[PDB]
Amino acid sequence: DKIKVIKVFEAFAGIGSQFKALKNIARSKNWEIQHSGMVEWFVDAIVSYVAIHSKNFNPKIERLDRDILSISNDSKMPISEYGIKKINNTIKASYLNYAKKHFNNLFDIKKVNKDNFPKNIDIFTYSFPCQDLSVQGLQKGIDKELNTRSGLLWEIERILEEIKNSFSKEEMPKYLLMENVKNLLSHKNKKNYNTWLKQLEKFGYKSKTYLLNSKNFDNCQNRERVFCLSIRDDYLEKTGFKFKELEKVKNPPKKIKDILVDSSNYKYLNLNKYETTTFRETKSNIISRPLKNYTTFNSENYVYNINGIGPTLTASGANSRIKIETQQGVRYLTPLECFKYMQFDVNDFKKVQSTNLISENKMIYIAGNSIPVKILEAIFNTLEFVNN
DNA sequence: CCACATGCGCTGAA
DNA sequence: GTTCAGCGCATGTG
Ligand SMILES: Nc1ncnc2c1ncn2[C@@H]1O[C@H](CSCC[C@H](N)C(=O)O)[C@@H](O)[C@H]1O
Repeated sequence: DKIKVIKVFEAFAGIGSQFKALKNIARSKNWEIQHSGMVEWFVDAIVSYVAIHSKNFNPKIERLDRDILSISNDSKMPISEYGIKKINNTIKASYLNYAKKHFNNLFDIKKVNKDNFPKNIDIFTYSFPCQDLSVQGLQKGIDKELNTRSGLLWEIERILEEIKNSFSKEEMPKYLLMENVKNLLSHKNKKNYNTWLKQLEKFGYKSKTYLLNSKNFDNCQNRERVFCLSIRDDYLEKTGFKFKELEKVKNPPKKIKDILVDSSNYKYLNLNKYETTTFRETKSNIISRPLKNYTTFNSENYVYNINGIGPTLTASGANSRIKIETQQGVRYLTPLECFKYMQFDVNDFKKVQSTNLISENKMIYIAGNSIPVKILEAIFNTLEFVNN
């Protein structure tokens, strides 16, 4: 029939917001979504990716595949030979083995080359690390010389350069999608970002940059992210694809209240010691009030009203600990609620929870690293493919 | 200079 | 090596 098979390759895959968004819109597009491959080295993300996206996977105690050597328990550092031994002969090893075998996980982007990068990819995503780009962090940036984690962007450059020479034009990925944080468009980062856009044109791609807020895509979260959607020059001509004006999109509001889960056994914060003020609403529809003498870290010092939207969920720190005011008291958004906040489903969260391998704080960590799924649904909805 | 808005962060002690 | 409570300022707009 006219079912189009869509082969997706996810670099820096995390828990697969990209794959989730494609499977969500697939039926409406008459698409069949297929794993071409992925690159993710973070043990908790990989386990969780498998939990969320597997069909009929049955975990068991297994030896770790002998070439699974570049993986990380914290997402920043490679695991030692000893840490690898500790994963060997466990249920967790089976998740890592399954990711390799069934999802074609290549684990470490540095280990990706023209000899293992799949041909004929329809959608190639690269949500590269934001650490050195985020305004919340130290802003070391992405200068090539510095070899930073956000600088792993230049590994994507390497890969494209390599495959350009060995692949036919038609074997090159059809669509590319970058995601990163808003500070990528800062004055200090523009030089590097512009250098990247010029390389993409060098590689035969036509691109558009979008700065999109999750709050405009049916979410109760202020989260501004930069996307660079690219289309291969010739495929643009063959399809007649045109870039949509996604920055003009505004959907109906959603409030924090709309995703909250009722419980009788929540832990409430004792804030009796701290002076406070009326709630105040900013232009963005964040309704918040400060806690005085709480900490010296600004972003930690706010309680949010559930009748507005909330702040960007971060993996760690202040914005991973989102305090909301409810009738029963002030509490943090829970891991379930953080999954819902990134527009994953309750069933997605239950699958990760049921693995019994991911702590509550690690579940928030991987949610905070992710992308709100309906932003991606909106972007992927604009894509065109040539009829079979 | 100011007031305001906002953050897929970092790390050392236990 | 883990883990997370305690910790600040960058990058804006007006
Ligand atoms: N050398 C490397 N190889 C593969 N993955 C890497 C890497 N360095 C960092 N990463 C991963 O890149 C990710 C950036 S966050 C991306 C999250 C993803 N878009 C999602 O849906 O959740 C992190 O999960 C981090 O573990």
